[PDB]
This record gives sequence, structure tokens and C-alpha cells, in this order.
Amino acid sequence: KAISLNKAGKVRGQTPKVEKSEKEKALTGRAAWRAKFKRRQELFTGVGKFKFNKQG
RNA sequence: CCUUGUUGCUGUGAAGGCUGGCGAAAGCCAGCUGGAGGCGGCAAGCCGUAUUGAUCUGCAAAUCAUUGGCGUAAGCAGGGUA
RNA sequence: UGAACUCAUUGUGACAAGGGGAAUCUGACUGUUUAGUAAAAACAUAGCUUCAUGAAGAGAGAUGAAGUGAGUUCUGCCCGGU
RNA sequence: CUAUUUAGACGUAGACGGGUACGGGGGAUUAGGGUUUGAUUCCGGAGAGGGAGCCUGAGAGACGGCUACCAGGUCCAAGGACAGCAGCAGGCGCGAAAAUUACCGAAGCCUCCAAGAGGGCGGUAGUGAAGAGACGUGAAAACAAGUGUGUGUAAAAACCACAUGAGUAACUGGAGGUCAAGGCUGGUGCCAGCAUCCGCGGUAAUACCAGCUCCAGGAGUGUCUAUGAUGAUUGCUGCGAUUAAAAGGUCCGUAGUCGAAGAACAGUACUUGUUUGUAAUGUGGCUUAUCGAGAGCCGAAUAGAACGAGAAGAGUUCAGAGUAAGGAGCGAAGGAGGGCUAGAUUAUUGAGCAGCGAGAGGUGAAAUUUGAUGACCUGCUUAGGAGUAACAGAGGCGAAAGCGCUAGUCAAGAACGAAUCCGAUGAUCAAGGACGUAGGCUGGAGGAUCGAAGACGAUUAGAGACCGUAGUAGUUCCAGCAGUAAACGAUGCCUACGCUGUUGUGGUUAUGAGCACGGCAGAAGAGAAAUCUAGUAGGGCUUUGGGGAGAGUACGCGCGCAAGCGAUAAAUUUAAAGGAAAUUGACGGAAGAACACCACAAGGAGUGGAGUGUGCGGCUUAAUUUGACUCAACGCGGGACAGCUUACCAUACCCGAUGGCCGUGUGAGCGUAGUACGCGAUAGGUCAGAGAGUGGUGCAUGGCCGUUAACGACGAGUGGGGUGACCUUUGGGUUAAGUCCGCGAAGUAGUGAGAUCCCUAGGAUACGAAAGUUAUCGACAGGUGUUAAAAACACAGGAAGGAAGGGGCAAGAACAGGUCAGUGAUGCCCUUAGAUGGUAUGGGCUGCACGCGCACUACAGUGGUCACAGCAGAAACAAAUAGAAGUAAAUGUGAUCGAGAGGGAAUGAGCACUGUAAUGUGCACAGGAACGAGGAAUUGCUAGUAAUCGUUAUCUCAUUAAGAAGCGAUGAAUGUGUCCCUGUUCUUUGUACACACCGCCCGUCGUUAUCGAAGAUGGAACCAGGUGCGAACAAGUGAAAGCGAGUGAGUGCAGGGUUCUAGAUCUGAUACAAGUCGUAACAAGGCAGCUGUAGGAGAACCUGUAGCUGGAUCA
Repeated sequence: KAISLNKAGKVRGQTPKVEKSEKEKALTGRAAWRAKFKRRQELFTGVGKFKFNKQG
């Protein structure tokens, strides 16, 4: 029974190209760690609930 | 059908037997002894495959040479008888 | 059965004396046949199967008639015609 | 190595052959016990393209020495010459795979005749994210990498010191679960892709493709491939074998592994001391480079060996010792244990003869078939070959397979009783040996019954099968071969420790009990449960399993006359497996209780047959619009259609939210006796996008209905049992109803029923003066009779008597039940000015060869006709001279008619009514069809019921009832039961179904792919041997010429041993979305299934014979 290869690549053609927006140089090493440690202060409490990423 | 004549040399090695080993048994393995067979190679013989040889006014109204098949046997043969 | 020495082509010295292997068709084997153009795959053979008979100087492990062809393995279906 | 003598040497504790390998010190992982690796700094071995010979030397069978062959090369003037990077750089190939044709009088060492010469050995840098350390990528005031001097070195660079500039510096994999972190926004619509595994995507994708935010590790992070761990899935420590994979059919037996008490003895294992035995690595430490890997120094150490010591266990010996260890023997007794000899009561067939005179046989029902040549049945005679009924059992015997009549005879064994004898003789078992139901095979004997194969008769779409008739090999015996079973208690053999009650068999007994071999019922433990040959446990020895498939198959080998059997692989494929047991449903062609005139039995009236009225299918037509199909479609869709209804056909006529773009008072359109007159923007073409439809899909839905069912079921706490899915427990009586009464590891409250309305029947003491109306009352099985309780009848009184009668309301769960043509209830698809939207005039829905469902008049006399009366539920009625809607009718009295004067179908010329229109209805006169009580079947109904008779101021309705829904008149007949039919509920029952029987599933045939066997004829390579021939070198002998043992490379010719590969054709397996033919298995799966063996067959499979329950029976 018939088979064909006519459709290879389709979705990569049809998805509209969007440009990457600019951003700062991010931290690295201990610098990144001081930044994370201040954000997560709630979580280091044994009560209440932190949430890393929410879209509401 | 009755009465007779005619088996020399060699190979292979069945049945039966004796020793030695192995095995709990049954019975297995060696070496020797024995000498069966419409069994092998030949002789005397009996036959007739090839050369499509010789001969074809023949040696001969069926022979000759070399080459072949069987040869311890449903083998070959004289006389008497049907 | 060994060993040594010896020879100018080497030694079953003349005579006598197997060529061998791989496959296929066919008949089991030894045996027989067209005297005088055919020796064969043809005939025979052991074994297998069928048939008829209580008659005998013979008495069913008998006496005659046919077909197939040792051994192994198989031998299906049809009694309308003759 | 050679001469003569002796036959040895080595093997199941694995010889010999083949395959594979540099060996250790050490490395990786690791709680422990282990599993894997070692070309690779140290030690020892071998080699220098492949083989072989050799001179020199203290030392080489040397290759940066020589000589010859074989395979390859280089230069030439063609005559000859040279050469070997598994040294250091470097090049080409091969591969998925690995650096500079660099500097060196310095460090560590080696070489010479040396106050010096040589060394790619060694050192120094360059190159590369194989590995391992320490740190940058900012701080809150103030941060690498640069540069210059000095150092450093053999010379350098880097490193470090001081001094100058300054302000540079993160990516890889992810975000549904395992597994840390987004239902974010846009594309795509089972596509494209993602995903180790599970799984995502069919237009609402937290999983694809991207954007944006988060997470993890970080100068690093992902992937592929080997291995160690995960893993008690290789089990010494430490798994399993009743049913999941797994105990050999039973014995004997060698090698092997394992083996009393008592008294003594000896030191080789065993354990331990002292001394040896380890550079690096590793282990326990300390000291110096800024720190940390690194470097330097210290201490102890494995296996292996030398010499002493201790004697528990192991070992050796002894007999004034004699196992709930074995063998020999004695006494009395028991048993379908085995071989042989001689007898037996019946039965089934066959023949003979006699009696009798028509059928016998076989089945669910029948046909083949046999009988007047006398069957069948009943007598008497006989001839054979099998078998041992009932007694006969959770009884006995045997190693298992197996063994059942009675006597006699011949060997051996088990158990029991007891002061017999010998003394370790024993347990288990590769190899080897003996037995083994049935079916089968080789030869003989025989042949009653039964019966594979083969042949018929039936049944079926087809039966080749199941059933019946018949019939052969076999089924029996003797002498052998064979070697398998669901050969199963699916539970190896010895030996232990272990609770109670009961019942057997054989001996013995202080009569209390024991010993051997059993059955049964609990308990406690155990186990995933079911259950227990399964409890406790490092006792000994053998067999044996490691996810499904392919496969107990291929090749080789051993046995067999054959049939075959024993033993046993790879390639390939796949996420689970009809894997195990237990829980809830659905299903069955099961079993057991119940119940009911919408079930039946015993009783009433009909339907099915005629004509007509009406609905359904079929056909016709321009159109005859359409839903619904077992109960639970068919006078049903409130479906009595002239128009309307109306969805269909013919002709004709009529009709548009908004927004953008394009035009307009010089007129964008409209009215008309329509073209010249009247009115004017209002309402104008095209793209988007809205808002009709009796158009489609009820398998996209809501609501409402119908049906299960008008049935007894049905949720909550707390409590008991089970690991849990789950059950609340023994099913005995009653009602319409788990409605109730008993009893319980259960007990307490609720829904449903019931109770709770409304109508109909009786009732003033209330109200009225009109004469009726309404009523909180009245009935409870209360009374009597029936001797547990719960109910019950039968009487009696009573207006009403066992749910007073009749309605009405009415659990949970269900169904792919009906309706989109009821709905401004509704998703999605379709049409939409030449409409699938409205309207009008007509035509159809009403056509007519024909099959069906439900009604109406009938078939007369228990009638027809004439007159006259007279009565309902209650109360409604211009007039009418033949006649043209209305206040009962059956019925009561008198006449009449007399067995087609019953009956009114098709049809004629008329006379009126309703209506917009007759085609519809009424009236008068004719006319006068079938039908003379209905085949197979089939439907309700228990009392003011059924049937009869009219009537509707009820519904449809201008006019049309032969339809429903009421209402009254006249008024019966039969049981008082049952589970047989027909159904419906509950409890036990089986399962490979859960998507739930419309389920699931087997095998041929045909088409594709992929991997493997065989096969006439064949190819490589690569090893060792056997024969030829023989280059180089050569001891010896010779003045010399020569001659030449021996060591041998290469190469002839035959063979073998290994590994690959070709091959016409045949034959397996696996995957085939769904192709063709059947339906073999799973329910009693429609003939219960399965194992062995033998025939047969399109194919699953079918048939004989023995076996098993994993069966549909613990009886």
C-alpha cells in the first residue's frame, strides 16, 4: 500500500519567526547565589508556601 | 529313467572348541584352533564377447589367430532304455 | 628374520603376470537361449497371492491349474459391460 | 641421541584433541562475602617482513652483522649493485578512534686509549576540554586577565617581586509522572514531530514548533558504547520446585560426596608463637612548597616458606560393650502379592430339531436393514472363545505399572512377640544393568463379544462428524522387540522434633494399653491467597527452574525391524504472558426456592373468515411529504386532510442588521389606466459580517415521556473478621411490601413501602322556611372459633369487615429506548431571490395488482313490521301540510310478517342543506353484492365486574364520528388453587468476557516483507601432519680433482581439520489495519474438556483404546 515523503519539515516552515528581545548580562558564581538566596527567604521557613513561577 | 567315468594349485576364513583379560551379574574384548560356501584368482576342460581381424575358386556346405566368460558344481560325458 | 660388502643404465630382469576412481538407466544373485548374422533389459529362480477337490498304488505340511518375480516399504477407488 | 633387552607411562578428581591467551607486582567497583580487568613507569619472557643456517667473541643462533629461498621494493651506462622505522621526528593507508620532519657543553645515568670526546637513553618546551587540584566573572566606597624591569634557565618561556595602565569577563540540558522547576501567549490540527519507560497530537496540546519567565549543575554540561553496582534476577554467607518456570515412571548399582555409644592412643593437616617474605601502589602518620592536590622522611603489613607449641574437633585401635543402625535366624498367625496343575454357576453369539403364523429392530422422532427359504418368542440338544455381577467399602496386598470363582502345589518377602547370633557390615547415587497400563511391531496358536479404517441410512447451507445399520485390523494366548502417559496425592529418599478428639486393618496384652499401616475433624503456627505431604531447622545425598515467543525445534551423535525415542542450540522478535489466587459486575443453551386471570388450569365474550370504516408495507404517479418496528411500531404522532392544516407537485407573484469601499436632489429609488404625469433619498452595486428554515444528525444534548416496576430493595455511624481489594454472616415461619416474628459478633437511627389527599357510599344536635344542603363521626381482624410468635380464614352483626371499594402520588441504579415534525429549549453540518423563506389559484396527501394490524354492521324468529305507552345520568330545544340535526335506547302491551319479508354493498333521474368553492352531509324513489357463525393461531376479564343498550350542554367540529374520554340503563358465569406453560424477582453455580456474548478466539488458503534449514554442482582462506624433489652451509676422506653424513628453507602431488560464501528449487518461523472459508476452545460453548498411542481428513480437527479432574459429583 502507498506511502509518500512529500510533507517532511512542514511545521518548521509554517511557524512565524519572532525575534529574541535583549536582556542584561546575568550573574555567575557566588553573585548568582546571593541573588537566589534573597528571593527564596520565605521557603527557608518551615511554614507557609513558596511558588517559584506563577502565571496568575 | 537305469548302470558308470571325471576335482590338481592357491586366496578369503562361517558354525563349533581352548587359553588370557574385564564385569555384581547378564555377556563383552584379544590371540590361537577348525574348515562352511550353486564364494574369489588360475590349470585340464567346457563355452562363444570383441577385433564388425584372417579366409570367402577356403584347410572347412561354419574353420583359424589373438582377446574374452565359467571352471568344489540348478558342471561335463560313454553305453542301455523310453 | 636382521646386518654388512658389491655392480655402467639395476634386480616378480627372459617366461608368466589386475588399469583405477565418480555417477545415472536396468535386471536381485549363480544359471539358460535363436547348432550357421541377436547372449540381452528376454527365460528361469527363491519368495508372495489366488483357484479346484476327501478322489487314489498318492490322501490336504496332499495333488493338480494360473499370475507376479529375492529381501525392505506400500499395494487407493469401481461389479455399470464381458 | 644411538645399539640390544623389559612393557611400561597417562586418564571421568577430565587424559588426548580443538578454541583462547605475554605472566605477575597491581587497577576499577565495593558495609561484609564478592564481580570484573591488567598492551601500559618495576620484574621476568619472546620478536625484529616470513622461515631456516652461521662466523667472531668471555657472552649472539645478533638483524642500525653475514648467507640462501619466499613475498615485496630501489638504482643503472643493462653488465651489475643496494636495502628492512614493533628507535626519534615524519608520510600513506585502515578505521568510531591518538601530538613537533622542535632546543639540549644543564639535571639522572651508560661508553671509551680520556683533567676530554660521544648518546633522539634521558631531560626542556610546543600540541589536545581523555584524568586530578586551587581560583576570576564585582564590592558598597573602590574589582582577574595587560605592560615594563629584575628573577628564573643550558638558553629560555611560564612562575614569583616591584612599578605602571585600566574596568573587560557563561554556557549546556530541562520545566505531564518517575524527577527539581509554567495548565502563560501565538502557530499546527493522529499532520509535522516528541518520547530510555509510561504516553502526547483527530482546531479548547502545562508533553510538537517558537517567544517569555522559572529550575539544575556550572568552565563546563548533553549523547553513544563496553563494564561494576541496582540484584537475595546465580543465592558460600543468601533464592526457589502442590497450583506461578521447576522432584527423574519404579528399583538395583560403581566412581563421587557423607557416616553410632564407651575406653584409650598418636601428631601430618587444624590453630598459634618466633623468624623470614613487599620497590612503586595502597595503609597509619609527621614535615616543607601562599593554600590544596604534589614532594620528602617514618611505622606496620598479604599470600608463600623455616623451626617450635597445644590437643577440643577430625583421625587410628581395642573388646568382661552390645542403637527406637543393619543383616542372619526362631515361634504363632494374616493378605484380590506372584508362577503352575486340575475343575465350576450363569451369560452373549452360531448351528440342529419342535411348536405358533405376522411382524421384529432402533430412536428425541424416523429411515437404512431383516421376515412366509417361517422371523420374533417358548422348548430341548449341542460348538466355541472371553469374563468372574450382586457381597464390595474414603477395605486389603504389591517397588511402581498393577491384583477379585474353587481346590492342590512351588519359591521368596513385610509386620508382630521374645533374656537367639554376628559386629559397622551403613545413607544417597553420574556411568552401567532389570521391570514398565494401553496402543504399536516380528513370528506361531486361535477368533464368541466389541470395534479404528472403509461403506451406507438420516440431520443440515454443507456434514466429511455427532445418531442408526453393518464391517475389517486389532481386542485373547505363547516367544520376543519397543520405552511413552494428567505413569498425579501435579508434593524425591533416608533421619529428627512436634496438640487433641474420633474411626478402621493385623498381631500382642498387667485388659490399663502399645507396635506397624491408614482415614477423618478441629487447633496452633505457616503462606500472596486458595489451603496445609506446606509447622520447627546451616542434618546428609541426588534430580531440577531463572520474562514471553521461536523450541523440546535445527545440526551432529547413541539406541530401535519400523513407528520413533533419548539428549539438546542459534539467528530473529516482543512489554508483558487466555502467568497465579482471591474481589465486584456482565453473560450462560444451569441448578433451587417464590409469585401473578395485563400467567396458566376450570369458567364467560370475542379476534383470525364476509362487506364496509380506518392505519401499515408494496407498486404507480407531476406529487402520491413523513416518524415509529418483540412486549414497549400499525383509529399512534391529540394524524375525523374540499380551502387552511401541509412538510409534497404545476403555474404565478412577493422579500435583505451593521461596517468598509464605489454613486447620488443636475434626482439614489417609488406610484400609475406606465412612459407622462404624481412622490421624493426612504429604500443604491461590491467585499466582510449578521440576524429565517415542518432542511440533516436523539450515536452531540436538555427537558418530558415510556420500560425494568409498581419491584423490595437501599444508603449512614459505631462494633467484629481479612494483608488487602471485601463480608457482617447458618438463608426457619408471615405480607401486597426486609411487611414482619424468631435467632445471632453485632447494635442504633432514616429514605422507599407504609403512613400521609381527593372523589363515591352512611350520619344533624348545625342552617333554611323551604322540603334540600353540608358534616373532627363511623371499621379496629374488634367479636366468636381455630392450643409458640407474627398473620389468616370462615361466620355474625353492621350504611360500610380483613390494604372498606376506585383512583392519585410514588426509591436507587439503568437504557448509546422515543421525540431536533411541540417549543424564541439546543451543539455541529447544509440551503438562503432562478430560496430548502412566505403568499395565491389549482392538483395531491383520499391513486390501486396485492400482503398485514385494529374497529363497525351482520349472518335472523331469545327475530322484522304497525301503533301505543313509559323510565336515566337530570333539568336549555324559532317556526315547519311528503321529507329534508336534537331531551334516550334497549324496554312494556297489542296487532301484524313467516324461514334469505334477515342484509343493505356497487349504481340511476332527481329534491334540499353547509360552504368562497362540493368533491362532504341530509331526504325521497328505485336497485338489490358477499355473508347461512369463521383454518393455523390469538386477546382481555373475579361483581354492580364481563357482555348488551343508548346518550353526550365532553374532545375534535362551517359542514363532517363507525375515534378517543366520560356517563348512566339492563345485568352474568367459574376457581378460591398451582409453578406444568409464559414470563418476572432472589439465593447457591461456571468463566480465557470488563470495551462486558453484537464479547473473546483457532487453523488452512491468497498477497507482501524479514531471518533460518535442506539441496545436484562449488569457491575461498588458514592450520598441522604424509610422501617426492631439493638452495645454502658443511664434519669426515683425499697431494689434488673430487666425494659427501648431517642441519634444512622453499616447492611438487594426494588427503584431512577448521571457519566463511555461491546455488535452480523446496520447506520452517515471525510481522502482516480489518482479504477468503468455516467456527475448534472459553457457559453442560450447544458431542464436558485435557494427556499418551494408532488410523483418517480442505482446514480448524474427527474416530477407536487405556488414563486424569485442572468437572457439571467431597453425598
